[PDB]
This record gives sequence, structure tokens and C-alpha cells, in this order.
Amino acid sequence: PEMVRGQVFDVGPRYTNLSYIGEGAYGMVCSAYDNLNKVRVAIKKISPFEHQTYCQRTLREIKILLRFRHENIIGINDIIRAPTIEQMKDVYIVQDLMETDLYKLLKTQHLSNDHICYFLYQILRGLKYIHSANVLHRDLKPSNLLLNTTCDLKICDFGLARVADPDHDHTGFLTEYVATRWYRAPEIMLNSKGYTKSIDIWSVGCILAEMLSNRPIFPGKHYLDQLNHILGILGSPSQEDLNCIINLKARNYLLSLPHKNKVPWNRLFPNADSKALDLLDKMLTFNPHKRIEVEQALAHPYLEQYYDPSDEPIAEAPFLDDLPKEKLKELIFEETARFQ
Ligand SMILES: N=[N+]=NC[C@H]1O[C@@H](n2c(SCCC(=O)NCCN)nc3c(N)ncnc32)[C@H](O)[C@@H]1O
Repeated sequence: PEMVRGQVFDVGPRYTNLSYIGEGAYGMVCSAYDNLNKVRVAIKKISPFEHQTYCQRTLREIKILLRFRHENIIGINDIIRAPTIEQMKDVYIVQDLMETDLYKLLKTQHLSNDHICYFLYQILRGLKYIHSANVLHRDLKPSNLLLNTTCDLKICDFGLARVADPDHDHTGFLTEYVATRWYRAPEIMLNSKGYTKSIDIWSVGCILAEMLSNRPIFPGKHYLDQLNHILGILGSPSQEDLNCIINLKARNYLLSLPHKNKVPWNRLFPNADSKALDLLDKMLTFNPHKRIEVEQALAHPYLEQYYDPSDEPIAEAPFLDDLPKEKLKELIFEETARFQ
């Protein structure tokens, strides 16, 4: 079994001529030649079996990605693993090879307004499908948006995704949260568990702002600092928006702050298309109930060159968290059986 950059990458004999790409937490990504389809693919090695949390995210990702089928969501082409649970120590997920991701692209490339518009359209088109399945991605950010050489965009990494649960979204002030800090909606720090679709629209708004300037709009350095970056741009919430926050600790925190004025988007982004900034404002709205929804965003004048709801498909049907890692390995084994 051939090796890569230290350890075993046991994918053969269908996949050959491996090249290292990157790493994450418990596994590395390589590119490889698919000897059957005769194209290079991406292969991600996943070693999650010692931890409930890793098994949980792996199962979530596999289950969701196998059920979804959409041009703007990464597919699972194949899954390689041992024939028996006993022998299964790793799982390899084979996906389309994508040249880059939006994080890498934004580090070095200025985006034309035409690219920004196209990228945003594709993000929202994929998100419409995810939300139509009653799923929340919950970790949208540039590094989870893959791009190929012709700039087709695919959303990836569903390891933090959940089924939407708006009736149980409420929580207290300063409740711990897992998803990436800079893309967190203000309500996460105030009174929300991130169980409603508006959590993802906020993240997309952050991504749009970052495409406009190649810099994160709200780069907080720690949990509450994230909220002060948001408020430093949006300004103080209105009385109406405060009244929607019944939790007294969260409301009184906001009332304790000195008044802050809104920074006009066109001062922050003086070269941006005015229609893009109108949509940005609607995505980055403080009150999550007033925030634009995915289907409204697709219909926004900024996206008129691409909008076509008949070509923006939805899921054919909509889609726990306290299971021992043992049942989870069995579940991963079962979920991946179709590829044997
Ligand atoms: N892990 N790792 N190492 C990252 C490297 O692996 C590349 N990478 C991926 S992982 C993308 C999701 C991810 O890790 N997001 C970080 C926050 N969750 N999928 C690829 C694919 N399908 N084709 C080509 N490269 C692919 C990624 O772009 C980078 O180069």
C-alpha cells in the first residue's frame, strides 16, 4: 500500500499517482489518478473512530452528501474502506478535484465584479437546495467553498450541519458555539443556538463583504469581540430590534454600550456595485427575523443576470448527537457499504 508524506494512503488499485494537497484535524487530502474514469480526483483520508465527536461529524457529512445531488454542492464519488468493521481504521472520501477554494483565491486574487456576482449566485443557488432540505450548513466560510479551473463553485464540509429547529433556537447570553468565529451571526452571542436558516445567510453576507475587499469584514479575536466588530459597523440596534431580545442579560449587555453609528457600506466598499451593497445590507441585517432569506436573495436585482428559479432546484424531500463512538463506527460502515 503506497504512502504519502509520512503515513499510509491506501486507496488502490483504482486510484494511483498520489500527490499531497493538505491536512485538517485527523486526516490528509491528496490528489490521485482515477484509473477507471481517467481523471485526477481529490481523496480525503478520515481517521475518526477513537472519538464520538469525530465520528459524529464524519457520519453527518457522509449522510448529507450522499443524499444531496446539486451542481453547487460537492458530491461523494466513491468511498474506500476495508471490507469489515474490524479492519476498518480509516475511510477515504473521493470527490471531484477542485483547483482551489475561495479562501486561497482571496489571499492573492482581486475579484472582478462579474466574478463576485457569479460566485455569490452559485453560493446562494447551492444554499437554496440545502435549506430546501431543511438543513443548515452552519459553517459557511471561504475555505468551505471549492472552485475548479472554470470557476464552478461547490459548497463543502457539512460536518457541523444540522436539521433546522427554529422552535428550539433560544438560549442564554454568551452560550458557547462551535462554528467559525468571523462568520457567526450576532444572535449566536446573544440568544441563539444557530438552529435557523438565517444563521447561514449571515455567513454568506460575510463572504460577500470579503469578496468585495479581500479582507474579513468582522475579524473578531475571541467570542465577545466578534460582537463588537459587528456592532462597530452596523451601529447600535434599534429599539425594535432590542425588543425582540427578551433575554435580559443579552438585552442589558447591548443597552450598556455607548451609541455607535452605522458605517455606510459605500464608505467601507467605495468600488463596490451599488446593487451588491444593497444585497449585502439585507444579508447583514442585525435582526434575524428581518434578514433576507435565500430565495429572496436569489431574486435580488444584483443577481438578475443569473436568476432563474426553474434552474435553481430544491431537494426532493427534507431531512442524533448522543451515541457512543461504537454505534457510530457501525453507522459509518453501513453508510459506506454502497461503494463496495
Ligand atoms: N483538509 N484539508 N486540507 C485543505 C486542503 O485540501 C483541499 N481540498 C479539500 S478540503 C476543503 C474543506 C476544508 O478542509 N475546509 C477547511 C475548514 N473546514 N477538498 C478538495 C477537493 N475536493 N479538491 C481539491 N482540494 C481539496 C483544500 O482546498 C486545501 O487545498
